Amino acid sequence: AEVTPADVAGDTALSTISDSAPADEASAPRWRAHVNAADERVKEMWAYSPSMDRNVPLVVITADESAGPRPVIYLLNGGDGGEGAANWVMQTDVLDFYLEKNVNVVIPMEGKFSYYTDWVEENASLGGKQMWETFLVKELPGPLEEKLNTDGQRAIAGMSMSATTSLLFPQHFPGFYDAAASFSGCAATSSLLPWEYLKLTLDRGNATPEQMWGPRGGEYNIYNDALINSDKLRGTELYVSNASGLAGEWETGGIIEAATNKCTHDLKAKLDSAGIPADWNLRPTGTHSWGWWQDDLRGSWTTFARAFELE
Repeated sequence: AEVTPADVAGDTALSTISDSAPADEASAPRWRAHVNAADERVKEMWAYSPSMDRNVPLVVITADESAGPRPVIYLLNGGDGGEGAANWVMQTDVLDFYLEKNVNVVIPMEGKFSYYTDWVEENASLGGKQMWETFLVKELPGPLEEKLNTDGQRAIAGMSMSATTSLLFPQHFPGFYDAAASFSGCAATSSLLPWEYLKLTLDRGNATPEQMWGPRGGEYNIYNDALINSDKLRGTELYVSNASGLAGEWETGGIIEAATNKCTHDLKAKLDSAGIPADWNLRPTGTHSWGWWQDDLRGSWTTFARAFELE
């Protein structure tokens, strides 16, 4: 990317990366055993967020040195946030897949039910102040990409809940990301049904969407509506898979599938009209299990290999 961490960070206080968990740590996270059994290139790191006053755990797949500096993919969990069992590390072969590709991958393992955004209000059930966009875009990339010796290329990817996030970030900071992958999410967030998706997701974290983005239809909600602002994606390589998997956040299914499908219909029509191309994963399958999410890691490699110019 031509845009650097410092370009987007402004004067934001930066994260401090640590190679060890906080001494404060009560018990070992469920995912630690998976990291410990993997190749040495898979690391547990911790990043302090000044804006949240939070130590955020990261599972990091590091590239090898055979080709020098390599790109980094910021890969977000869905509503689970990495805080329960339903996440990339514990349910897919994400570690093995990317180790083989020789690329850096950063998977935050907190942020449940947060949409990885900056919230208008604090919510104690989700740890208080939530400033995930500030963290992921402004606090973290400078120090982290330095530590990983990246080549200066980067991508953002998310599934389900965070498949909204992965469209909003490049719209909010055009050029910072070479590529963005949205695995089964809703780009829209301010119209009636998409707002209900936010409600359903946030309810699992004892939260409401007003706490997160303010009144429905208000200026901050629209800023965080990735359908309305879709033209701002221009220049980003894109991968988008159909939104039916989004209902997995909430655990008839006919109406739910038809409703969430409109998210993808609307986005493709809007990108198509604007002449903004994407790689599409639209063929319906029998399930949107972890096998389907894992398959999006393969599908999106087309987009990432192209954006990053990797052999």
